[PDB]
Amino acid sequence: NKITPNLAEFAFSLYRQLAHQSNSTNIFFSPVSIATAFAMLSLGTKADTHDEILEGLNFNLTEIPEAQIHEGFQELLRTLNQPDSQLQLTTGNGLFLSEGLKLVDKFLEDVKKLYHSEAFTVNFGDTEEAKKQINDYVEKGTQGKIVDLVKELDRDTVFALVNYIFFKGKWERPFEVKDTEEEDFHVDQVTTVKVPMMKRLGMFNIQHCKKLSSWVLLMKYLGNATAIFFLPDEGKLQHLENELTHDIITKFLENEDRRSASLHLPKLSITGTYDLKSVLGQLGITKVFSNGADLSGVTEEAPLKLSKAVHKAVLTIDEKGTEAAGAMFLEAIPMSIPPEVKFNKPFVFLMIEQNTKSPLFMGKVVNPT
Repeated sequence: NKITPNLAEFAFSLYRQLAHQSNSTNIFFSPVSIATAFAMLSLGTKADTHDEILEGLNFNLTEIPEAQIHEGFQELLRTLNQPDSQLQLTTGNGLFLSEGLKLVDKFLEDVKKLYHSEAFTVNFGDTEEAKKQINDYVEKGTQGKIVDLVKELDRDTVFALVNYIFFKGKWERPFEVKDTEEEDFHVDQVTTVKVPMMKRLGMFNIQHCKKLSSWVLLMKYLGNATAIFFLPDEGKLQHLENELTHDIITKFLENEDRRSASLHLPKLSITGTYDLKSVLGQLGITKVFSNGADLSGVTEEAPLKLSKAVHKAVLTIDEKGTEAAGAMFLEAIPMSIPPEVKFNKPFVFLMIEQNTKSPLFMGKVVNPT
């Protein structure tokens, strides 16, 4: 995809942002879900307010036509929402606008038609009930997985954006539960803690990278995704975080080589929850959240600003998803001593849609608890 390099660059910006804020908590977010929400939003905006958003998503508006961007996001939305896709991604972007406002039809159309997004009317005069309508939405669309997403609305809120994403993948090549057991996870280098730790010996797209100073593992999910894990050498977390590029990731996905390895990989559920007004602000998207906002593509006559924008991402990794799949491969593993590669200290990861090379998720597990 044309916009893929822009999203990769955006993923990286947002990550480095969040990694600098705090090195102690697990990062998890969807670049592609945040980027798409805000691209959609840009359709309601004009002038500087508009230009800030697409620049803040890493587009050079002096180099790439706006249509090419919007074409880019839609071809993406059509790869992750298709019928016979077995990703079991569940994602949503809900727009909550004050009832009382005169909304502008073409926004609501395009949003709904083009960006498969949902827009709703709410009485922001009742602030608790507004949170509760918002949360009920997320809750139903995630069939109970994300509860109480919004905790606080500002006094004068007349517009809220909520963007959610939940992923539980099935591995093309699965782990045996029977082999899952408690094991150490090094949080410090004198400090350890027990987690459940999947294990398999078999043939993996795994290799050590000199320049990144990290082991690099690629595992494919049923449907159209591939997960990449980075295990930094001792002392090289920050170096790895510094040195990651779209070019290096593309390198790795092209390679299909496989070698024998005993793989130890943690079974986890992780979330990250982010105030996007705060986070995207530090990336240069401020006007849309401010009284200066130009949202006249959304409502023509009243002032409008986005008072609230929240992203939640949830990931479950385990041995494997469904109960069956009518299928069984046989790998050929050499009878030689395999490298034992344990994801038993902090590591970085990305999930990539295979068709587009776009960065579905990116994250860092510091502590599986």
